Amino acid sequence: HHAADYVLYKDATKPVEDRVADLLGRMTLAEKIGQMTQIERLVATPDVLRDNFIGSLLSGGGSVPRKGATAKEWQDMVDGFQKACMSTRLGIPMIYGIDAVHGQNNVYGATIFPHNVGLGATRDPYLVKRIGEATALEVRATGIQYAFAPCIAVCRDPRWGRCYESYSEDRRIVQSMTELIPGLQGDVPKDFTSGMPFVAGKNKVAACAKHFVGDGGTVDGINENNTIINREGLMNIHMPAYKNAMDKGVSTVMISYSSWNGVKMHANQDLVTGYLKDTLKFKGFVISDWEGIDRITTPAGSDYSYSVKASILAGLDMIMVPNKYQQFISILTGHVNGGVIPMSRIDDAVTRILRVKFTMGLFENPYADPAMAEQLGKQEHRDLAREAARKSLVLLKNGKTSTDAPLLPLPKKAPKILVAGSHADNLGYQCGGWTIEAQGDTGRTTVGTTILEAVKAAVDPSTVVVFAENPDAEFVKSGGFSYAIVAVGEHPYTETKGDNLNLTIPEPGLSTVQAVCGGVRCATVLISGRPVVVQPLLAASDALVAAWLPGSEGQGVTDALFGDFGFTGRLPRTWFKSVDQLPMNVGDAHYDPLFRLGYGLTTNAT
Ligand SMILES: CO[C@@H]1O[C@H](CS[C@@H]2O[C@H](CO)[C@@H](O)[C@H](O)[C@H]2O)[C@@H](O)[C@H](O)[C@H]1O
Repeated sequence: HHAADYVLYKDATKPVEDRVADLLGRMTLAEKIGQMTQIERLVATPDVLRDNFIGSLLSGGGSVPRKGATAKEWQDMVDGFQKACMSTRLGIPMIYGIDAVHGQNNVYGATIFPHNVGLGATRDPYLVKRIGEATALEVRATGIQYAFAPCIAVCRDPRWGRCYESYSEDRRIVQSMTELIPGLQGDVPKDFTSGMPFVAGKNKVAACAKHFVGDGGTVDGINENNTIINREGLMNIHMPAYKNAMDKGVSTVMISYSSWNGVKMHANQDLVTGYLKDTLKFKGFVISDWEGIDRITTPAGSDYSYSVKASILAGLDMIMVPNKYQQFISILTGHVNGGVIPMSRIDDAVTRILRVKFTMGLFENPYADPAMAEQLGKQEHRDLAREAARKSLVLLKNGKTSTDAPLLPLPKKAPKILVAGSHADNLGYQCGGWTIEAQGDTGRTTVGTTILEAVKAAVDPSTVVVFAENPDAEFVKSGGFSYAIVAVGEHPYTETKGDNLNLTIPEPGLSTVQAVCGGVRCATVLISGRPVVVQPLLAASDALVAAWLPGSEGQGVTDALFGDFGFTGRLPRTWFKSVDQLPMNVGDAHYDPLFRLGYGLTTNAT
């Protein structure tokens, strides 16, 4: 179609499939295997990206150009990498991926939304869609086009260190929250074929349904372990939300480190090719987890030649290497050269990668938009996060006896009030994991409002607010306080570091609640990624709120405490009496919860 040096794949007016086929048919083996290779920014240079025809980059948790980097610094980094990729013979743009799983959370100044478990407590799929929309804008503010979200794990045991990344133990809730996908990517058109990838354009991002499949079903909640369940249970609990994701055009799917009945997901041809591709008709690309292919073997990495063979034959399309690209490319090239992996398999992987890139507009807008930088941390997005935080809160108790005056909502005007606890003024703790670092961190790690700051912003000017992190009983009795707000809970974690067999919060936590509540009426705000042993906290407290990991906008907490809005959140998970009961989920035979899934007290707004 017209000029003498015309190249069909570069023509934006042509159908995606025609562009894919046109480009595929010109590519060398090295160019093909390049597309299948994703590397860490930490090992990328312009020559590396050119010379190896690299298809994708990522930032793993905490992989940042520098601490405190501006949106523009991120854009310039991504563009620098893209410039090298566009300078190859075929000029295939790279796609840059990142864990934007509760906002653009590796980035300083990014709006941090509540983690998934709290979003499940909202029962508000449209809220979650709007969070996807806002997150896409903040990811594109940093020049990034691809988010490794949503985690649609159905966490069946809260001892798992990633349970907070699951909307619920009930697959129906997880299914409802797949609305994140069209928020991130845009709504699919009227006549859309389930399983096709979709991204609307340069103001949206490619999404990733992860981790396929049964990541939330592992024995004793051990991260990356074995999920022992028959096909019927796999298909009834862990699979359904993947079909919803297909219906909404999710662009990519990431494979789980976990195994199903002893078979590594990263080597499972029956599930990856037979089910996801051949039965659900998924036409986007399948990506490994981080060194996921390495971990097929025991020990990990002990037969990388086998890792590459098993994974690519299983049907994986792009490998998150993420460091040893030379070895990955060398081994896969050798396998193809020796007939161990057929060209049909390579061509399928590349067809899928290119399909996603053409569909999302990446060949038309390979570079960042500097006018998008100002989307980072935008007040409109913080207002949305604040709404979500407030809606996520589950009121578990509001009075020690049925005859007591309800403590909540608290009055904004009082002569003197106490704010206490390890989690009352610690932004990192209220954000939890996947915030600035993978494991999260402590203290003022980004821009936000702590619970203490939110209290001070809310109360009448005449109200004196005293902070004490861990006051003793005498301090509280002597203080002339009208009431106290005390916040305690879990420290930030992810993955295996979060795996926890006892689920009791660190001290001082309980001891501070006991000291405060022993001296004055108290509302305890429990910050956690999951249910934790709570009877002792309940016994001490007049009121208690499960606030989960509410993110940067602590005013969400105080919006409910002071009655600007009523409490509406409902448990998205069973609250156990004892860890000895676990696993224990709604619908089980022996179901003996402290609080059943769906439980939540309410209040009315003042
Ligand atoms: C800094 O990168 C590494 O992060 C991983 C987290 S594990 C794996 O990582 C993917 C890419 O960030 C995620 O999309 C996926 O959900 C995770 O399962 C960790 O293993 C390393 O500690 C860390 O260096």
